Amino acid sequence: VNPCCYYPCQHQGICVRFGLDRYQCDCTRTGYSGPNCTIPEIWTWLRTTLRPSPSFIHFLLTHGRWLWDFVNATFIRDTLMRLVLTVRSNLIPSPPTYNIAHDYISWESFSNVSYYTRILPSVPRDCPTPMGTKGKKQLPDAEFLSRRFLLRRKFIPDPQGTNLMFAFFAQHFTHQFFKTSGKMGPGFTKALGHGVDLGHIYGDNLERQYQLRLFKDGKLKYQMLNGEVYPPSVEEAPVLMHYPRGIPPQSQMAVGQEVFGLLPGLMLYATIWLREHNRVCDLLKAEHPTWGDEQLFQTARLILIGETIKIVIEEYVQQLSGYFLQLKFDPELLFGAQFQYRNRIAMEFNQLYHWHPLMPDSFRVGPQDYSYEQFLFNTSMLVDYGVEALVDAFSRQPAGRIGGGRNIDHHILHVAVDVIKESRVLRLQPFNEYRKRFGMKPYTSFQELTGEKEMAAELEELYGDIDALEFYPGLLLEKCHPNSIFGESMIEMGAPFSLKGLLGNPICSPEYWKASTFGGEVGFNLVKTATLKKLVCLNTKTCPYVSFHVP
Amino acid sequence: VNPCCYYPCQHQGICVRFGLDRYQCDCTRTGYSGPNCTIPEIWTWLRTTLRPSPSFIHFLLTHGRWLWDFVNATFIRDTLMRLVLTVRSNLIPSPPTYNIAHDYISWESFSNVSYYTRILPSVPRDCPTPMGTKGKKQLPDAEFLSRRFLLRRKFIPDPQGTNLMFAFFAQHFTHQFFKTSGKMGPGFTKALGHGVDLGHIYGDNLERQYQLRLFKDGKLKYQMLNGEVYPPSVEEAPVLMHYPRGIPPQSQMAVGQEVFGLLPGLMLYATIWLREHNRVCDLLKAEHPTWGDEQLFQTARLILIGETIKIVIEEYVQQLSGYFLQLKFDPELLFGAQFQYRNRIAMEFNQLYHWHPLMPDSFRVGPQDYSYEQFLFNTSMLVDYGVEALVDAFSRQPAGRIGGGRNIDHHILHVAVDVIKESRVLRLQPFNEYRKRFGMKPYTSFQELTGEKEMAAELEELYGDIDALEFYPGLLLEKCHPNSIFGESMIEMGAPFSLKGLLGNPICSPEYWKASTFGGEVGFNLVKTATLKKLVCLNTKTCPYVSFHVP
Ligand code: HEM
Ligand code: HEM
Ligand SMILES: CCCCCCCCO[C@@H]1O[C@H](CO)[C@@H](O)[C@H](O)[C@H]1O
Ligand SMILES: CCCCCCCCO[C@@H]1O[C@H](CO)[C@@H](O)[C@H](O)[C@H]1O
Ligand SMILES: CCCCCCCCO[C@@H]1O[C@H](CO)[C@@H](O)[C@H](O)[C@H]1O
Ligand SMILES: CCCOc1ccc(CC(=O)O)cc1Cl
Ligand SMILES: CCCOc1ccc(CC(=O)O)cc1Cl
Repeated sequence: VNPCCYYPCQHQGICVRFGLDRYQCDCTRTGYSGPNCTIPEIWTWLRTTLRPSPSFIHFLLTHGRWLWDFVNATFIRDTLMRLVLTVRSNLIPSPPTYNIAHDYISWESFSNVSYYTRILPSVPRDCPTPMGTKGKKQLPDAEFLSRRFLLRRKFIPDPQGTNLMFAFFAQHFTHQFFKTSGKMGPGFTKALGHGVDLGHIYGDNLERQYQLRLFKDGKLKYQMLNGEVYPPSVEEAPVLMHYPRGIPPQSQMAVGQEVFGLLPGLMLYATIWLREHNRVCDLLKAEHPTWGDEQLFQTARLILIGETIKIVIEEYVQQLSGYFLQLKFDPELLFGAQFQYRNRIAMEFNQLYHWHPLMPDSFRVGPQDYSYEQFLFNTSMLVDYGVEALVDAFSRQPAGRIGGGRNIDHHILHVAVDVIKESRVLRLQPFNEYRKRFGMKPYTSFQELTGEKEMAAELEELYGDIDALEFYPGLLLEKCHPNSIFGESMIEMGAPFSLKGLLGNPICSPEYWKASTFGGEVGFNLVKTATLKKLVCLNTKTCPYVSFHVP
Repeated sequence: VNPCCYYPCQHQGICVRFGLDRYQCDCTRTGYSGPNCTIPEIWTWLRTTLRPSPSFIHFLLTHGRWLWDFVNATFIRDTLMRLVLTVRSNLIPSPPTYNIAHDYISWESFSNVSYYTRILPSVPRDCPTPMGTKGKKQLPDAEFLSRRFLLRRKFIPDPQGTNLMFAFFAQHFTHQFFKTSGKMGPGFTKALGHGVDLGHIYGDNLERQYQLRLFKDGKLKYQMLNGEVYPPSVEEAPVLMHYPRGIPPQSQMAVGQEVFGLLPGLMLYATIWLREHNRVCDLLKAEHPTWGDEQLFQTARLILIGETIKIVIEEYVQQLSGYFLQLKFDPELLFGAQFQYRNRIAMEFNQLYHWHPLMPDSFRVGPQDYSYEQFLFNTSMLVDYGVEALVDAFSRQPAGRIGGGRNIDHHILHVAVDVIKESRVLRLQPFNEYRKRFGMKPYTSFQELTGEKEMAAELEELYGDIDALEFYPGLLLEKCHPNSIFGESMIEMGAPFSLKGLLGNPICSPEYWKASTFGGEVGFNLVKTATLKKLVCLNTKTCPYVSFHVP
């Protein structure tokens, strides 16, 4: 059999086929040597034996508030943040490596941004089993697997107090870089840009952008409804939007991310950010009476890109992490480091971010309780209630726990089933192999994975070997940290993808991170002091309860 | 008047318009402060008062051969190459900054690779004069300027011994990253890739590449003639090639760069590299019998990119510099440095690279002497003589001196005329402003620029002021170093663009610079030991005199 099917090469070593049946591991710069890159160098050895486990660090970071407050007020905050940023980031290859067509480095893979990249090469097509060498010749029925371990029975709230405001931000935010192409197939994205470029607000292509712009004062087109500002209709902004046949254009809003009409939650943020852009335009014009529409537009976009990163690191991730350490967004922390300011979305990162357990059984707005059939394509909810009302509602309703299993509402369970099926098409390597790729020891049994016995026994019977457990199912079934939203894998595997994506942005480079880039001191401060509360309230008639945490 | 027309900000400070008539300079990280970034910080002052002049370092590098022979044999060689690589590179913005549409940082300028980038922004369209503030309301007639100062009268050979083998290499090589879009206009390129991607061999788009590929053994299509290997015909590889109307497809050669059929010298190199790609494929298959066509092709491509960068630094640039220091291509030299492995072609680099003075009065091949009329669209010379014969001839014929003036053959003088006109459309800033941006003191007069008085006087009368002198004319009229091919500006401005262009390629990054990237140790050595002599002679029946220097 093909030797690489055994994943012989350890610690990021590269398996290459030589001759008709041999293989070799390129252990270059892995910190190890030997046939499979297992013989540790002196510093490699010290580092791995002195490194406390993920569980222990997580414990340190969620205990001793008093000590953390003291630390957050010192330069240590800067030391630890830079540490998190660099260590977390070094786990992501930059420039990118493989894609769905090349399980090896190639010029096509480096230049062709229509491909998602991947961290581990696919499971070779000629391996004994679908997962490589372990498990059964046939994987568990995707739908049965989902109905048995992911379907929600009783709604489980997130112990960390995460609300729907956070849940919709996450969806809205990620859909600017997760845009799998239906015509091209799995492993392909339309989200060229591969990151926080705000394409979900300005469009992922120029012509779409243009149809969305006013071309006056650098602003975005809009319409007034009830004396409030909302994205324009597809009639004033002839842009492709995905709405069910039978809905008139005069009821379809145009936003840049064609799929946003599918949820009031998504169109809410589309509205909020649109209002913020035009607001920033007004501020720039006061400072620069000589500027034209283009410069105003471009500069506001850079500012909004900055605000988003600021808000994602300091509030979004802060809420997710649960850390007592006050995370900080400051590009300077990396100026003395070796870091590439480029980013490429990975298919694994896409899989990992399918956080459907967050959605509730129904959507409570005031005393009214809306069902999925009343929420999904409602093109009038947003305008009926307005921004303040929905923000207050979503900020008050608790979202579901992500990890732990059995927590995805039946209405959207089909999404999980399809993620599992796509994983097999993409031939994603086993969960334990990804565990290793991110610094963890593989699980030695299902009972070790879940913190229990019943599910474990049933998973063991279906998969046959813990080494056959798949990527996505692994993330969602792994036991959660104490009172956390998900397990360690989600953190240890997602932190690297996230942070590299936030800081590996051109505006974070020494060349771009200057006040001139944002129109001056005033534009720069909008980025440096951006807040979820200001994003909403500086754009609404009244200020509601706004937060990523339930009250 | 627009205050920025005075180019008030120094040392890379960014001029920004504020209010109705004010301006401010963003001196962030320039090493200076004050309204125009002219008040140095203590260290900035030490560094600039200790830095010897460009003419001095040039001197130290072109003297004391004895001394350099020991240096090149020790780690000092590396220490210096790194020093050159980093200091030269830091003068090039990365990520890129402005483009023909935006004289300011923008997401569109960063994401849109159809635009050439630019180092200095354009002269604001609302300035008193075309160059900003100095000179006459109208610039000298491009053709007049060309006839008077760039037209050849008597062939001036390159004192450094450069031959036509070098000239044609330079043309072949650069036309892979210099491909101005006729349909889109100046400031636009079709050579996405922006660097050494070998698109002039494989094509600048996938479909062209697919039409050029054999899809067997990862090889490129070809045809046999006189028992020799040449590029296929357009009838066998249906690709758009620019040939005079009337030449049927059966008689065209398909190569990657549509414009190459227009010169035997160009198609010569197209032939050599084609034979090299297919040769490398053979070596690869021997090593990896289990590989398919895709991986053989891709890996072969990466190896050629490496060879190209290798030969360009160690032989090409060595020839140009005339340094006693032996330049070295070793990506590891920057592994400890802060370097961005990306590159974006600048319009200035395009202009600067117009080295038409290199071309002779005619092309001698054996006892025969061909004229431009016989050379330019000759569709049989390459095959009539074959690779070896032409290489021998081109390696023996001297090329013209680039700098000094009056040395462009009348047959191609029109390129220079249009180059100057494009410059005014691109609104390139004055030569002196570029001298500064690249670390040199501006010229205080035309007599200082030229090393004489005759041309200096005529130039002064035409331009009126030294500060009105345009980019390209400045480069070609500047007094040349002793027995050099061109002036110091050509080096001080070209070096940063070149070196950044060579090392700012993903294959030179830690993630790619591994043996596995090139199919193993064998592939990695083809790159590490690449040579002009080997590039020719390992793909020809006999080995002729091959070199960038005349015998
Ligand atoms: C009303 C609740 C939601 C519904 C109805 C929904 C529906 C969908 C659907 C239909 C797809 C494509 C499915 C397919 O092709 O089979 C999808 C993809 C996805 N969803 Fe959701 N989703 C919801 C909430 C969320 C949330 C809260 C997140 C968390 C960030 C999320 C993240 C994703 C991601 C990352 C993808 C894949 C992106 C891509 O490749 O284009 N979804 N969702
Ligand atoms: C018989 C010899 C040559 C001929 C007939 C020739 C002809 C041309 C022509 C017709 C153009 C485009 C002119 C226009 O649009 O007005 C051009 C552009 C150019 N040539 Fe040459 N050339 C020759 C040799 C060279 C050499 C030796 C070099 C040095 C590397 C060179 C570098 C360039 C560059 C950099 C451009 C601009 C590229 C672009 O923007 O696409 N040329 N040449
Ligand atoms: C001074 C401290 C010494 C600690 C001893 C560590 C020894 C590491 O030993 C290594 O373990 C790997 C996994 O079992 C093997 O694959 C390697 O071949 C082996 O050398
Ligand atoms: C208490 C101080 C905490 C500093 C934060 C360290 C940054 C997080 O570091 C992470 O630790 C994990 C556990 O060992 C590793 O598996 C990850 O690869 C590493 O990036
Ligand atoms: C003998 C030691 C040689 C060291 C090589 C230095 C690399 C060349 O360095 C160059 O020097 C010029 C003159 O000061 C500067 O104007 C350029 O910006 C700089 O890149
Ligand atoms: C996809 C979700 C991203 O989640 C995270 C990103 C970063 C950190 C902080 C760290 O430990 O480095 C924590 C979490 Cl949970
Ligand atoms: C214009 C073409 C490029 O020319 C050069 C590039 C690099 C170097 C070496 C150095 O940095 O000094 C010298 C020359 Cl002439």
